[PDB]
Amino acid sequence: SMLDDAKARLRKYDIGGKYSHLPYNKYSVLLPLVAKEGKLHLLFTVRSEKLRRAPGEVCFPGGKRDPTDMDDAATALREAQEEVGLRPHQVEVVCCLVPCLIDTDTLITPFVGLIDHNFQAQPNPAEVKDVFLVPLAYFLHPQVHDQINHIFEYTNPEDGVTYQIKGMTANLAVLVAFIILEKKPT
Ligand SMILES: Cc1cccc(CC(=O)Nc2cccnc2)c1
Repeated sequence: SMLDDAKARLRKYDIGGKYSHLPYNKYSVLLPLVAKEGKLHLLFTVRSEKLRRAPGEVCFPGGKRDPTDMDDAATALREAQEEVGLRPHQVEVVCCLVPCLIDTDTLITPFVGLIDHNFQAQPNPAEVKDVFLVPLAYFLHPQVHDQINHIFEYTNPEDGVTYQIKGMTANLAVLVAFIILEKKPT
């Protein structure tokens, strides 16, 4: 099946806990895969305009590890619940992708999660201004604007709203799309 095929592909790229004990300032992100209308989508947030870091930017759910977290995956799931109301029974964490090093002292660990079809986002407005889906296939043929660095513009055909997706968030989206969608019979 589509979902079994995605999980099988993803597992081949799982680094697991290899980098998890290293003494960094630690953050995790959840790359949430949603199946709608027979296709996979990624779920993104738009960060509230009131956050100090990166107000109004498109981001995956996630945040800083805290002492309660059993592991880095727990961080991602805790933060996703806080930001968009995703409950743990509503997500299957399939793998841990390559971590992202930033600022010389920070390591961001991305986890891919399969999201239950009955999940409906409840954006927490103190953290998230919007939640939206993008089809995973978009990231194979994105609409690129050069601001010099590359920015994706995605327009939701449901409402005509355009989102800008940049940086680590854009990079990770492409990676997930390659992993899951490369070399597939039609
Ligand atoms: C791509 C990336 C880079 C750095 C940190 C994060 C996690 C995060 O802060 N997510 C978040 C927070 C609040 C609202 N929406 C999303 C993600």
